Amino acid sequence: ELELDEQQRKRLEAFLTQKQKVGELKDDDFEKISELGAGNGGVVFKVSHKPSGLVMARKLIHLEIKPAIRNQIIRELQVLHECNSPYIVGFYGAFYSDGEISICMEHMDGGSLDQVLKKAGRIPEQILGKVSIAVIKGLTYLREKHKIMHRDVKPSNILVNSRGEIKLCDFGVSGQLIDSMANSFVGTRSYMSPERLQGTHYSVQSDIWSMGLSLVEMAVGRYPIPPPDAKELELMFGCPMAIFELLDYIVNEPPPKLPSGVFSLEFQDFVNKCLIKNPAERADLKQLMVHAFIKRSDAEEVDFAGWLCSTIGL
Ligand SMILES: Nc1ncnc2c1ncn2[C@@H]1O[C@H](COP(=O)(O)OP(=O)(O)O)[C@@H](O)[C@H]1O
Ligand SMILES: N#CC(=C(/N)Sc1ccccc1N)/C(C#N)=C(\N)Sc1ccccc1N
Ligand SMILES: [Ca+2]
Ligand SMILES: [Mg+2]
Ligand code: NA
Repeated sequence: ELELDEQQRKRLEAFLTQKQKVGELKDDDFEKISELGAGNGGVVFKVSHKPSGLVMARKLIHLEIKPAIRNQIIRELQVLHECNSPYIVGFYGAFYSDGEISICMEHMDGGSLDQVLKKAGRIPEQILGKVSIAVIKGLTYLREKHKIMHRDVKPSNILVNSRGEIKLCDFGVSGQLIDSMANSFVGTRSYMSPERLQGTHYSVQSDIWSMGLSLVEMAVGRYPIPPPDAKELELMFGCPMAIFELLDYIVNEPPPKLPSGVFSLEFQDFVNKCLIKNPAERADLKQLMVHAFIKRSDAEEVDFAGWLCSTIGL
């Protein structure tokens, strides 16, 4: 099902054509336009590649490591030059300079779903149907073409654009980067699967759980753990916990679920199959792709771009 349609193929070709015109990426060739956001890993800027005139997203990872480590990081990232999917954020290149790695990617003018959610309050089921399709296909592509899993699915890692595209970013492609990064830390574990938090199972199944959790959060307008109360429910639809406590809850308590009545049973069943604690009982990518919720959503003519622009005010 990784077949690309006409419009998708055209967009990929255009991206590659533009990329080919870009030569070696150099620090001084960039002009900052604005700060897109930050993380405990690095900051992200909307920049302009002066020579090509191309607009890009530049992620700066401040690391005073040896000129050796950074070189291994840059090398491992080179693999993204062949990663071309309508569901994965475009890659321009990477380089080091002034004590910090730079990662240049396709700029997504709609921002991340975490940002979109803040403005929306909550995202409509039909809109989440398109998001689900994109995420599954993105995970499928990474697994198939690059034989890897995302490892960090969450709202802030799902980007969208005025073109109506939905793409994944920040997948674990460079083991060294993950290592160098996973040495320090500061990257939420709140969307990690119970098996990963227990150190038992670690596969694509883990990414499916994270997606299911992200879907619930987006549907109800709040991180769903722990579960809301009748009060919240009636408030949300009319109709604190320290990090370490949260992680234990996830591992020990029953998974979150969507409230009844407000969402179709197909959507509820879909997230339920994603949120089964036992990674073996939890649905897999092939099963999700043919799930009734996905089949229905795929056949729905949803103007995602329109809804998005109206919601964030583009
Ligand atoms: N390619 C991009 N286009 C537009 N915005 C982006 C892009 N990449 C990242 N961002 C924004 O920059 C923010 C910071 O990214 P990041 O450093 O990975 O911290 P986070 O854990 O929130 O993802 C993201 O939350 C997202 O809103
Ligand atoms: N490699 C890598 C990236 C990571 N965030 S590493 C990671 C992943 C999952 C869980 C833990 C860790 N530590 C990353 C960065 N920075 C990128 N893939 S850059 C990138 C490259 C092409 C398109 C979009 C993006 N964000
Ligand atoms: Ca410089
Ligand atoms: Mg991110
Ligand atoms: Na600089």
